Amino acid sequence: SARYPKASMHVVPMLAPNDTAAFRALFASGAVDPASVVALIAKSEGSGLHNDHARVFADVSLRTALAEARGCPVEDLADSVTVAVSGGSPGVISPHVTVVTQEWVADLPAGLPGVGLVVGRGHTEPILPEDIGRTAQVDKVADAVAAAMLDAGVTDPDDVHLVMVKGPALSSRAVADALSRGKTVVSMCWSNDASALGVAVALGEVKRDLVADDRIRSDWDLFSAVAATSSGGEKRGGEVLLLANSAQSASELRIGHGITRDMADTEGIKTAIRTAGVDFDCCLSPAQQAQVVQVFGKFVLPGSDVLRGQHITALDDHEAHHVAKAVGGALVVSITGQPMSFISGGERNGGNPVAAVVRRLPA
Amino acid sequence: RYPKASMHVVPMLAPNDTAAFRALFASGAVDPASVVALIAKSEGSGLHNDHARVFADVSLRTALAEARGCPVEDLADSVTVAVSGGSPGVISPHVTVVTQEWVADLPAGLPGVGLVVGRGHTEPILPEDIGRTAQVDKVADAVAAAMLDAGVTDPDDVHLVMVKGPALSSRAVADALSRGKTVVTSMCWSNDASALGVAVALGEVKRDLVADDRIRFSAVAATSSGGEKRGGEVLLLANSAQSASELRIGHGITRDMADTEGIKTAIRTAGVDFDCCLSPAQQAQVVQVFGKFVLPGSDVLRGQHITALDDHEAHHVAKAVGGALVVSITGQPMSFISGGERNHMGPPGGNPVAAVVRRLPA
Amino acid sequence: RYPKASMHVVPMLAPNDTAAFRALFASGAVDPASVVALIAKSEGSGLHNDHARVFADVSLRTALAEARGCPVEDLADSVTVAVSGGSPGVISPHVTVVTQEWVADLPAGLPGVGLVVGRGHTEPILPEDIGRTAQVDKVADAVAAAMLDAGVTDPDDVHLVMVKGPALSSRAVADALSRGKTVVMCWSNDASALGVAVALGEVKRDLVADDRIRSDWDLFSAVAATSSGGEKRGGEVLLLANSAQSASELRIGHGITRDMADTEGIKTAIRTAGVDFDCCLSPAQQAQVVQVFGKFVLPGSDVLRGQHITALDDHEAHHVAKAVGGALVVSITGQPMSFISGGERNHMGPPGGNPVAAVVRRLP
Amino acid sequence: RYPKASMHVVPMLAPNDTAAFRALFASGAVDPASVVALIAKSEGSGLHNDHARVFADVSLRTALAEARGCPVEDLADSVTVAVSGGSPGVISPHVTVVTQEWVADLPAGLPGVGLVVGRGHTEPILPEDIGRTAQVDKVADAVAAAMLDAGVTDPDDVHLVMVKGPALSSRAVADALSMCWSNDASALGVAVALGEVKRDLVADDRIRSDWDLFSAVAATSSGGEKRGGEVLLLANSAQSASELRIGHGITRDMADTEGIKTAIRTAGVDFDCCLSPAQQAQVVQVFGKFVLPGSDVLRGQHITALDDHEAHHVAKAVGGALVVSITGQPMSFISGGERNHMGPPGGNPVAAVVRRLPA
Repeated sequence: SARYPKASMHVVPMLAPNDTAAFRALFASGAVDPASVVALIAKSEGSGLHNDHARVFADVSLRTALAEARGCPVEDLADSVTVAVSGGSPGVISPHVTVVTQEWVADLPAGLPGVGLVVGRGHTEPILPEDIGRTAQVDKVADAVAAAMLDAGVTDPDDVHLVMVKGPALSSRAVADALSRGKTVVSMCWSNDASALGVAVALGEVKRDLVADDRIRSDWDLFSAVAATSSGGEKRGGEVLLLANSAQSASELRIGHGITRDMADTEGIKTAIRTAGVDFDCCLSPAQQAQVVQVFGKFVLPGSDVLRGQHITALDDHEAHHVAKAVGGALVVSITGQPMSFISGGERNGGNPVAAVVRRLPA
Repeated sequence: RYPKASMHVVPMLAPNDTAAFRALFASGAVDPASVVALIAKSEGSGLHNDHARVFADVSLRTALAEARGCPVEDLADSVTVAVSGGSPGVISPHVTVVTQEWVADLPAGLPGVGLVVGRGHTEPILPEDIGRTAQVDKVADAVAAAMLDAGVTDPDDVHLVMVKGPALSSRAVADALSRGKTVVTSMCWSNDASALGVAVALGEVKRDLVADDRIRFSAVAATSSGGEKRGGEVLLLANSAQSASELRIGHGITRDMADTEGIKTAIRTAGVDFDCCLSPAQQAQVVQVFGKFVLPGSDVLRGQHITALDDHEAHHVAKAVGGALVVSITGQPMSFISGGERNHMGPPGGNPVAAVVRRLPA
Repeated sequence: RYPKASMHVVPMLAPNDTAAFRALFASGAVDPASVVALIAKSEGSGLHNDHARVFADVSLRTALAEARGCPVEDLADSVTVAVSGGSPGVISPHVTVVTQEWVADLPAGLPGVGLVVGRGHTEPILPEDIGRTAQVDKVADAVAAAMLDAGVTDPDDVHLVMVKGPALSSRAVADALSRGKTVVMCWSNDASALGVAVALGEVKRDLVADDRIRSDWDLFSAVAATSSGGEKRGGEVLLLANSAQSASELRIGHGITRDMADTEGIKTAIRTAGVDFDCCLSPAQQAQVVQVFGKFVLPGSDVLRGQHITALDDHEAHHVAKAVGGALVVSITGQPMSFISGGERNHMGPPGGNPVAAVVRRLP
Repeated sequence: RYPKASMHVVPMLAPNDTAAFRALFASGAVDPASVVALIAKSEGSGLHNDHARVFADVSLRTALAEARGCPVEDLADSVTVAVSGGSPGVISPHVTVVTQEWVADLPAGLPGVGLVVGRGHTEPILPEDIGRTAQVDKVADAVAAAMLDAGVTDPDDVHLVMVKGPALSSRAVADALSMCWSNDASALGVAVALGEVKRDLVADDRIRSDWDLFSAVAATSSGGEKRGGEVLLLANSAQSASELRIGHGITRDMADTEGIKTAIRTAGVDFDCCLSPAQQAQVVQVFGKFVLPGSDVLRGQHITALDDHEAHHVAKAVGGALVVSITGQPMSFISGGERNHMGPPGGNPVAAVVRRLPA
């Protein structure tokens, strides 16, 4: 039966948002089966802001290339593949796409140590505009996260190391509708904040019970160590992509996580790499750097403008969003030596999630 | 007579916040008459028209003149004031106050070599000289003079050379036209000529190799330009066996945009014994880092395409990245991170970085 | 006694270029002791942390103090210094030097009404006051005081009210927390504009409450131009009006910019100030216009003449708004040294309408 | 045979919003086979790496090809697609759809002259040709060809010439080893072909330094690697069946509205200083190029427009505010922001297309 999952990740460069050359070659060479693709996680060149059309262009170009390789119309990929493009690739970040596959096999290969990577996906019930940034969004995301854990065959939340949530944002047209029906409305960071909390609820990090509309954009004590949330568009359907480990994984990869303690801290990144399975003290050898397949780091602006006792400009800077990612990228790439890293963030808030996927090889 | 150089790093919350700078003198901690340089990072764009940078300069000069009890004018040959604009990300704006006194006695038990400061001034650099061989020669002479002022003869003991030169203005280019002369094209012509001057003076580049057509390396030049002052200025940081200073300087070369080995080499050759990472005690031995993060020579990094040369905010991002690398090693946000110019100092895609670290008696 | 107000517009090549400013006094053209306001545009970002703006402020204060022969600290209550940062496109950085003296006799043959300046200061505005009803009341009182200082009783004769107020800092929040209080820039600005509206009888005071402050666009002042920052708990009001007993050789007028491409507000300002023209100004008429003070806040919607615009989404929206406002004003007056402020998000004029005021020559 | 050119201006809410564009064809209002140019403004930076601009190009081509029922590859010589990125302030992103049919009969009562469109292609422009005399010559030949395509012999009847050329990449340089230069060379090519600049005056040395050599009507851009230069030319002709006429003017400085007004006036609107609402609606489109000025002195005063880091964006913001303040129409083609051979020192070209109705 569809019994053991085998997830893989292939990281391929993009020279522009619409450069799918090396992405298409992955399928055309028979290296990867397009039907087994479950997620595309990408960095694009551009502003990274709410109206970054270059980000949308990469999304459209990647969907089109994948649909062509699968031989379907693009309109099919819509529920079957998570496509997550984070805009803004400053400094050392090389734009790319991480192609995530998963197949299920009937038998577990021999000699795979410890736990291994597994992917789960889930979808929310429709989130109405009067739900956005409020307790209904939290509950609905939490259910989709529970569903993604179930899809991955994972029951222990401690084995979940990264949860990507894509939700809807408000538009004047959605407001128009709540308004029609007699409803008030709250928008991107509300949605993002509600989603992260949903993750926390579903992973048992925050009791439910503690949730209410008035805690949502406020009580920083309530948090998920592993949520990475974004919003936009109008799709009332929330989407969850969940990366975990399981003892029964056939995958040749393992995931781990850490928490970036402040804006100059490398210990979160290192912890991610270490708990994913690389045994190292302070720095990675070249061989160990190459064990690291991908890093997914979310570099939200810090909660204060005080860093190691000193004033910094990171909250005042008009280019703050761009700088946060520039810094996060420099930190990750200085450790791993790999410019094609998933560095997202730059939203307003001091700890940030980072996850690392590393090779897990048979004995 | 023995030089004793010191450095005091103090924070600035804005370009005109000289509170903690003035306290240094008012507390008797530091003698304002011994100040030979102010090296500062200000908040702002870091571009050619960054008025916040000029504001810090003016505020720092005014505060120093007041502490010395002189008018601000009387300070203009005697102190190098170098403000680099643009303090993205982890860079905390600040001023490094550099002092030097000469003492009659060399304290006992100071290991190896020690920090020494030298300063120099060029003969006037005409607008037809900018970016051309004349600027090179004139900077080289000012660097030689700064070595002589520091009592240093060995160029291998020079670890950082800051040059401030003039840039073209429309009125300068009017003047050269007046006298029947062409101008070169501009801040970066000046900067490139200056770096080469440093190289010539340190024996890094033979002079016969210089001509206007080569002008677009020194491992240790950190050059900038602007204004109209025809007088070039040189600030030189070195070591000497006869230094009374409780500090030592070292340098390295940043190999590419993600490399930390240049920074680490700077710290290590300055005197900190470490393998890969610094302990907290060792991080606190590092008093200041002076890193220049010019954009790289190509858009290929570890075999992959990067956006750093195409980005409209490239100048700001270069410093953001450089700052992140330095501060991730030293834990000290008040670091001197300059740069963001387009890519003649350092090897190709290579950037200079210097570190000043404690040198304590036995 | 009869007020005599004047305005002299001088260029600045940088935020610390006070050359042409100092020449005004050194040439005997203007008496520095009679300066009551400096209204300036500086080069820079125009954002909350625009240090180039502060640099112009400090430079202008220092030059003025030196010309007066006082320490710079004396000019703190006696002169309004208002520097708006951000001079995109056709806007030439400059300082408008506003003077006022009072004379014992009213010259003959001055037509209609004439310019008068008034100033006021608020009682201290605590951080728990910012963006709330207390700020409104305190600004309103300072506006009433400025009218009284100008000798003006009719709000219809008031054509421009500049308010500078405090903004929140973490350190102010800390204080209000310390005393068991909550807190809440645009809040401050919105509360100030409403204060102006209250004091000019444009909005009845019963309509005011903390919940309306930033939400009910129906409450607005046609002539408020508000800003905030720093920590100075003292609000400041500079008020430009006319009066039948003015000895000034200038008159002020105002208009409302109807949308982002509209020139009729600017033209109405110029026309009601006294220039008689149908659609476009001759060169002689353009030179009658001494200064324009236009506030170009972002619009309330992204729909302009039935089409979508990017002005609310643009990361550079603040800068673009001023670029556009400046282009409109300068295309009419031909004078790049115009006071174009704004770029805040959209209580100041009607839905998305923007105030503009014009000062023009009024000759015997 | 008589040309009948038309223009339909439709909004875009995003670079990939082709909804109103597709409705034009689906409603039978416009025949997609008659489309000869798409001239568009997109939201984005307007800089060399503006991918949003490329996105609009791709989206528009794909929509048009779908409406024609061909593969997108077949539009590649038959339709000029020109997207200028950067839509600050009052500029509403949109596409001007330009059609042209040739008809057997010339309608009665069409006053004066009327709009006609011509197109041309250069021979391949090698990278060693870019910014040099070869690019000039090759562009000039393509402009002569576009005139011939439009049936126009009098350069005075040409009011707008858009040239798209290649820019350099490290990979093109590599080959020759075996942007503004390109734009400058192209403008000069236009000038040569329209008789505005004698060809003996051209040399690699004058290109981008002798400002005395200029075209009043060139609007040039570059990018990509396509060695093929493209020319789109808008003119009038006495034998036009078109219900439109084009005119042009020169913007004298950054705050000047007289160039815009001259464009509208010479295109056929009779007005003194300001347009009535009826007259504003006669103006179908304006194509204005707002290159940064040659100096930082404006009406005797210093401006920041050359020093500003956002200069390119601001120039268009200003140009757009001027155009829209006259016409009341946010969907206007405002390009530019390059550093300052499109027009006199300090001067910028602007063209206007206005209604020309039967008697």
